[PDB]
Amino acid sequence: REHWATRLGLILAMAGYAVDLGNFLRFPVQAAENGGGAFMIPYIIAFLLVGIPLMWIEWAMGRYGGAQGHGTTPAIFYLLWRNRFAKILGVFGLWIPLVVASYYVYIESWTLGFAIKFLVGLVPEPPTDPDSILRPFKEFLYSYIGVPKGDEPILKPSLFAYIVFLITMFINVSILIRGISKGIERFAKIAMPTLFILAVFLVIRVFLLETPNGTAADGLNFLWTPDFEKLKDPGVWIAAVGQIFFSLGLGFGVLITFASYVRKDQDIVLSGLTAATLNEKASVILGGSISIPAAVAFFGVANAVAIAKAGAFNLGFITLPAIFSQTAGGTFLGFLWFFLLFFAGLTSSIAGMQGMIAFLEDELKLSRKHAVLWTAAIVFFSAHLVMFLNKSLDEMDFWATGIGVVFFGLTELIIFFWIFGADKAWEEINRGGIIKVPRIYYYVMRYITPAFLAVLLVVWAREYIPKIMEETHWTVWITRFYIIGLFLFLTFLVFLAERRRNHE
Ligand SMILES: CN(C)CCCN1c2ccccc2CCc2ccc(Cl)cc21
Ligand code: NA
Ligand code: NA
Repeated sequence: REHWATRLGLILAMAGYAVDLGNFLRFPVQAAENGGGAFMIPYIIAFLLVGIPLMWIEWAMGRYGGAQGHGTTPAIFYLLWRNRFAKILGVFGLWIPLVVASYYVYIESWTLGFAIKFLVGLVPEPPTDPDSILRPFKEFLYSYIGVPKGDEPILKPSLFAYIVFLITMFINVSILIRGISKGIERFAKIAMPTLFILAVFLVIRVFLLETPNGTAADGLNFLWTPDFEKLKDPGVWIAAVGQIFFSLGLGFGVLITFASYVRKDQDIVLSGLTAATLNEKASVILGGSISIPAAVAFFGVANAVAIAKAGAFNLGFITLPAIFSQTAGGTFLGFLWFFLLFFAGLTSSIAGMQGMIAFLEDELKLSRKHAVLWTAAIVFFSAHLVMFLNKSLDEMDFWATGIGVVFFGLTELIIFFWIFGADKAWEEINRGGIIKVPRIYYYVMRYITPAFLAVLLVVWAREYIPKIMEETHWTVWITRFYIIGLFLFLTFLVFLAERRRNHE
């Protein structure tokens, strides 16, 4: 089996995964909408009671199975719980990231496209007035995505977008085909620094942004000024518990699969705690000092509310480009911004797509090459649904993430800590650890953590399930029909896996 070459490269791959566009975009938005500085209170809390424990747990389940030559949750869940239902419940941890990758790699391509489009100077140039600057970059984005001009639920992306996508894929395979050490880790050693460099440089430039409407200081102020009145709202406490899940990226089986390339007795307690610290430092410091300040700097603090309600997506592909088109030589900032996001995704997309490669390697005994190419073929195929069918993207994200984090996460907990046994698990977590997990985390892992996930499951099931189930168009069934067909397919490979093992 393959293994990590360096302790650093491990943390950098892990942090490479965890570090998102979400750090630079989703995280700052969630803050401003839910108390600003006050959002840190429920955020830090859920970071200790939920994010930190589960992190160790996925890491633990990973190494526990990874020693036994099994990186995927179909196998691992069978080892923690030797049941027929455990393999099935484990299929999700192979189904969840595959579905997400069916659109993430595509979204990742946009950045590369936009980066190229911004580098060569092929960008809209306005014209004064806010809508008279945003609309050119609002339409620029729609041409790339291929947003429908008719009632039809049919996207028609530009030929260039498609080409960049293939290129983007080709980039992913290029790193993936070189294994864990000479590929992901080797790249994580290059990407993570390159990422930090761009972040700071942007942050610096952003702080030097002065417009008639305001300054960057006004953005940091608005963002970090704590409105505690919103902490009374349960919705803030929920949006917090989820945001951490999203930022750390738990409940996708990726941490598990990654931690399955960790040797049997190498530390996972501190290693994970470090990668987790890197991601969150990146969010609050870097990410929360580029977008929101630059937005507030240009559109005043008056629109700082309206900007936040405009969704993170707009801020990154419409608002921030349109802002850069006005600054001194900002066509290069556009290139720097997008290329920053490109890597942020590229360090993650290679990570998530490894879970499938590992499955074919471990269970179906495929070479790394074949496991890589076939996985690329599956993701490339599915992506056409997201590329061409409208709102297919959102449907995939809704199910794979919305459910996949809340359901599979609480599944990882009960299987490893309640079924496999708390004590046997607690030792499996602390084992090899340079430091030891505090004794109090035993109660958090066993009672407090699943208490939160449980409350989270209930609130989610009431609010989000009746919405997508009726009010939506009929083409959502096509997306549903497809993603269901994937789970049924992975059920068949899991079946083929166990039938190949009884023979030998
Ligand atoms: C930067 N990260 C948060 C790591 C996850 C990125 N990501 C993702 C992003 C948004 C929502 C769900 C998921 C699911 C995990 C997963 C799995 C494979 C890939 Cl190719 C990306 C991917
Ligand atoms: Na993150
Ligand atoms: Na990343």
